[PDB]
Amino acid sequence: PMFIVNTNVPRASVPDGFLSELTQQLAQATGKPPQYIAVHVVPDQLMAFGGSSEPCALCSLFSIGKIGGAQNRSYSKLLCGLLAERLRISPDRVYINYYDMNAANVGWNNSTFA
Amino acid sequence: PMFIVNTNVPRASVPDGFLSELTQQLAQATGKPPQYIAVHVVPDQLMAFGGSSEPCALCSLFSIGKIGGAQNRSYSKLLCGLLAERLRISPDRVYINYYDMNAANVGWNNSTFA
Amino acid sequence: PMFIVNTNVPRASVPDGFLSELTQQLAQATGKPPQYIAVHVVPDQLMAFGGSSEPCALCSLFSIGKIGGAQNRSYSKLLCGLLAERLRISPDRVYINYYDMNAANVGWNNSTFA
Repeated sequence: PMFIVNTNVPRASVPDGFLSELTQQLAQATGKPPQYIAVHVVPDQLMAFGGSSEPCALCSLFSIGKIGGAQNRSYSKLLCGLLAERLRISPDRVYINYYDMNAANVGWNNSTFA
Repeated sequence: PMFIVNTNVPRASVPDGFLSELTQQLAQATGKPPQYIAVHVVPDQLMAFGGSSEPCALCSLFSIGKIGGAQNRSYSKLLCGLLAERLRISPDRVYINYYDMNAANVGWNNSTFA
Repeated sequence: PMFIVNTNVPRASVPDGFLSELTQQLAQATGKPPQYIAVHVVPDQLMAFGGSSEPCALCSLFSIGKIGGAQNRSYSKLLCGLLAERLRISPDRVYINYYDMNAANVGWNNSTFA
């Protein structure tokens, strides 16, 4: 799985340990081993949410399966919880685009996951 | 909706009020309230278009519906127009990826839009 | 085609000529004219792969067609090879999301490719 968070929160406001916490919690949420979880945080971004510049986040979660209505609600509760607790972003200023990737459409290690 | 613009144009060349203009024009174009429009501008990027490092942009527009053949032509005229007028990027050096997101695949406020 | 590479490798470790090499190699691999190939490299990123902050890359390849099982395996060998040779990133620390874009969902030059 691959999780990306783009935010206007400054780099100094991203706590130590955050990439590991994301890795750990996404391994548990997705059921996939942490060795397969990739995380990316992009602070200090020029962005607006609903016409204003209070803390916000625009995010992506890609997974080969483990994507669906109930699962995505669960992911959103987890991820908005983490962004609120750790980056002080209001859950109503977070968007997460979920993608169910076909194994043949994910490259890794000179091949794909097909 | 979520609009992202990645460009090699420098930060100083992004006019004050550009995010607000994108928010307002996208609210009008998509018919969605401005409260639900998110915009993200990423200047100073290491990118090339056709092998050239002249000004260019690589963009994304995500919407839950309001995506289709004719609507995307209209969005492209609008957004290439704004990038030309405000960032001096030639329309033929802009790509915009359009995505028609399923409501169940968009997280927000600890849940999804489903 | 549009190729994006996000990496924790520092900017100084991205060799001169890299965007041109990516453009040229992707033109040959995809069969598309180099005029239509866009490339974007984002170094210095805060990211982890498998919980580790050793060199890694999270990438995207978009194309209108020329995406599929065998083609994507071939792209992955090419792109992992270039990232290993030029950025010293292990192929097993690269993820590439492949996207087969509908021509109607790609804006360019004030319209779409439909």
